[PDB]
Amino acid sequence: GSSGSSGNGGIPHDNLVLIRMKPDENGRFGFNVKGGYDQKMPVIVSRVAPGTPADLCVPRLNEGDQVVLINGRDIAEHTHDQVVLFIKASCERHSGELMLLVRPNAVYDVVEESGPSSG
Repeated sequence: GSSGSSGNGGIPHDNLVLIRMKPDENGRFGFNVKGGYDQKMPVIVSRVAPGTPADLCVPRLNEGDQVVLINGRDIAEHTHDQVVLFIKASCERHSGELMLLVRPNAVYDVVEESGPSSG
């Protein structure tokens, strides 16, 4: 091991989930989003396909993960078109990775359904 000897940082008080992943050869991901300042609505994942750097990475980006920020940027005042482009931009610069701060969805999930016997 060499070419290192560097380490400094500090996670935010908040306890949100951070997504760590890298762009593909061409620079494309496997996770789609929807919403934005345009629709005065938050940007939440819509669909996630397999064999992608967004489904294999950890923590895996599952449906529902609402993106609060990107690489430490307020992508709230940016319309879909803008946001979509923002993420791509990262590609341009090598030094750096694709980080997405998503908030978890804590909620009890209980289901039950039984049926009698015709007889």
